Amino acid sequence: HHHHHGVTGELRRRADGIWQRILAHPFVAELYAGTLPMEKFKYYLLQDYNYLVNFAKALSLAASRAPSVDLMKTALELAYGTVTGEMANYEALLKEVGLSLRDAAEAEPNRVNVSYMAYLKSTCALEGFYQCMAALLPCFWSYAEIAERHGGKLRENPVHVYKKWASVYLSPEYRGLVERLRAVLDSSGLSAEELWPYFKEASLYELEFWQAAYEGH
Amino acid sequence: HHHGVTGELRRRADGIWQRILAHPFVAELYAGTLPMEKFKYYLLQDYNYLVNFAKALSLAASRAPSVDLMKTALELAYGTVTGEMANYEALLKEVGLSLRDAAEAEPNRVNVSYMAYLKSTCALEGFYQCMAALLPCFWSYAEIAERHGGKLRENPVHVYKKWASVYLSPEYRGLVERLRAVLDSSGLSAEELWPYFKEASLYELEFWQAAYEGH
Amino acid sequence: HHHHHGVTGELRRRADGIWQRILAHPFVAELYAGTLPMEKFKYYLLQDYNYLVNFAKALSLAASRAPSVDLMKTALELAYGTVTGEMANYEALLKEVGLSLRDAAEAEPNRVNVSYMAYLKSTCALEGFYQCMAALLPCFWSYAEIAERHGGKLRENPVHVYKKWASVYLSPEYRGLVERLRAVLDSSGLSAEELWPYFKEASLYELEFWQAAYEGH
Amino acid sequence: HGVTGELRRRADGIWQRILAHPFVAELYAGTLPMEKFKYYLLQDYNYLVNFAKALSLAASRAPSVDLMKTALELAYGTVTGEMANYEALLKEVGLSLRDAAEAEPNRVNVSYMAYLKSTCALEGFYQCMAALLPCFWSYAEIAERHGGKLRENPVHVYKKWASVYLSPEYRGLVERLRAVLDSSGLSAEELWPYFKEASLYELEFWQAAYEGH
Ligand SMILES: Cc1ncc(CO)c(N)n1
Ligand SMILES: Cc1ncc(CO)c(N)n1
Ligand SMILES: Cc1ncc(CO)c(N)n1
Ligand SMILES: Cc1ncc(CO)c(N)n1
Repeated sequence: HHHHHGVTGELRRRADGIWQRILAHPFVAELYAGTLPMEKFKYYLLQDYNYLVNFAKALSLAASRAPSVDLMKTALELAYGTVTGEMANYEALLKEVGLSLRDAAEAEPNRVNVSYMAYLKSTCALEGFYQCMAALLPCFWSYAEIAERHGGKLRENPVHVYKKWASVYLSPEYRGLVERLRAVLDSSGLSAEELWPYFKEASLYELEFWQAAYEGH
Repeated sequence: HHHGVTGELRRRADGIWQRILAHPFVAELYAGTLPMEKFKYYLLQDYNYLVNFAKALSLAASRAPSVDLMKTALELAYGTVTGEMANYEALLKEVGLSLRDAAEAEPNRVNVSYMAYLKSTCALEGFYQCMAALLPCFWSYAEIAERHGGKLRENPVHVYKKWASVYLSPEYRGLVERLRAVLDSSGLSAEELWPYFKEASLYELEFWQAAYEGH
Repeated sequence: HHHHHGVTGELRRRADGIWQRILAHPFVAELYAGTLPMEKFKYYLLQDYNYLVNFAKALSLAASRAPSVDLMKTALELAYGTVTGEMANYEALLKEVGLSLRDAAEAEPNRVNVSYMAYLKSTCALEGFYQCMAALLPCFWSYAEIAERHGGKLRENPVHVYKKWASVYLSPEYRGLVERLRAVLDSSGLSAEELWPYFKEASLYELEFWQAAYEGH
Repeated sequence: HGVTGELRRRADGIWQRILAHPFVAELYAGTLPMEKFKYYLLQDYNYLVNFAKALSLAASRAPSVDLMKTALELAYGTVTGEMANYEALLKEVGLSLRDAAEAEPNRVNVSYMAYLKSTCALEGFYQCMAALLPCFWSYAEIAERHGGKLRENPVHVYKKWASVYLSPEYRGLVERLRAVLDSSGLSAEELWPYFKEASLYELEFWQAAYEGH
């Protein structure tokens, strides 16, 4: 309840309907429980890796237009940090699961992936810096909160790769990317209302992305 | 209309295009049986589209690899403010909707996605790849007209007929024709351009469906 | 006197130092007087078409993120109304002087040209829409004011091409362009201070451009 | 040896002027007046910010995941490497980040920053890299040439400034950027105009910093 401090708290609360569906999504619950079929995870990894590449490009775009040096530093940190944290982890997860980077490059993105990646890049290439951040926040934050909610099931999760995947989102370093991004938005000088459309769309794509990964769309 | 790279693209997208061509929204629209509320809903959505479409052409224009290609991109763009957009401005007014209503209409999810796809592409990808993403949007509407044009003669609704007149017009067809020749002169293969032509085509299908369900 | 009004008037008056140097530049005075050596004009035409081409692209970029349909409609007009006007005539100015569009494509831009074109494109790709307009205004406005100042010497100007060149910048269609550009900025709600850096740099480039054209750089 | 070697050789006339520039020679020797260094730090810090933005743009358009990573590592390594140093240098010399934000860029700086951002937002990825290479590489080579004068350079800040360009980590950014270009699939000739313009700006930038513009 105390995360509901400022602008970003307001945004999170407005998206509660969406986020509760994300938090309660069967893909998520199964993944953390250890019951998710490995083929679905494989399919998810292929899709999500492509999303991360394009997510890094989106951060790059936002960085190209940061209204201050510090803000530019934050976006770059989020971008290199995405390559150095998540993507490195994914690269290793693919390898352990018998998928190559070439397989990744050859995996066709599903429709939601195309649309979501498009939305983030479009926004980050054309909208105000803080609007971009608002569009990028749900991606970062939802994954942390998902972890914060289903973390307990990991101790009973028999699958090693699912646990390794989840470890990033429980890590203080990842929660710090989240905290840092929220701090940027809470001090942006802009209202929750101005930021809402961006935060909302991205949140809706996060829900469709999990669904798409669940039904191997 | 199957003689070069764009013909190759069209034929590879046949599965998708046939679904578009046979979509109930389209058939009803040309037949004159489409409920006015669905048309209104469609007009609101499509304006936001066209505005963003214009921006996409602008972006593509911004890095045409030749003056000619830029001049082209740029015409299609301005010609989208005074060509399709002008028309739509009237069509709305006749239906009792203001530009303000247009500005206030929330785009549906497909519209957001599609607009994002075109702008994203046009801001980032090679000029020809952008054109390949933009072609289905232009061409499908011409072909839709080429297919359902006959029903207009029996179509009792004036606004639907006025809407359709643009896509039957030689000026629109020529636009389409020129756009193809740009691509067919690109010197790139179909498979290089396929992904872009495909996605856009898929969006066109989802757009009609979204307009049909009042999404 | 009545170009003293609002934000753009403020900008003009701050750039007075720079603008008076432009308005009194020998290239300009000789061009209107009819004394400018044809070779310098030819050189100028080669450079300036490359400019106009890139100017068009810059408008296109600004258009790409106009914050309103009206503002966008404008940008798009200038960008196309630059292929349609200025660029169209220039094509005739060159043909008359025995230079082809191919010659234009092959003319290497001088360093100022490169720099200026880069500045406009860079700005229009990255900066706020109004900031872009502020960068673009000097280019438009200086040429009108140059005409407003040296227009009288045209009746005594024996060179037809120079007079044809000048006719655009005396035309109500061009002068109005400037008027609309100014009103766009004057209604922005942005201060002079915020727009100054962009107006200034462009103005400095206009001065260097004339100098470069004068010395055959 | 490869495409980038070809580029360097073609720009030899320009680079020898950069390598022999009095600003550079004085900076490494320790004879550069502190006011000129201060003036340079203000200008160059602004340049590095915009240089990072340029790399960001080029990254947004990398034709491969790996290429996107390289640009990203260059951009971020520019923040955490060179920019962090300049921040320490500015502070040690009594200049704030605010002073930096308020410093008006000189004409060459505006033009050079514009060139890089223009290119990186609109040209092919490898053309961008060709535009960015001279910036990175010239500084390494300058260091490679004037490094010896440092041992006896009495000025600490000049030495600290130079330390980055002698460092294996900075040379690695350079080597990695060359390798990207050497295997780009493109000719020296296609890349030349970009490498050249940047090189010419590097020379004007030093001159501008020397004359206090
Ligand atoms: C679709 C998606 N959203 C968010 C994340 C976490 O940044 C991810 N890896 N993938
Ligand atoms: C969605 C859509 N596609 C194409 C056109 C015609 O360019 C249009 N008006 N709307
Ligand atoms: C350099 C220059 N500036 C302005 C104009 C007028 O837009 C022009 N034609 N050339
Ligand atoms: C002007 C300039 N060129 C190159 C470097 C090295 O990246 C720098 N810091 N500044």
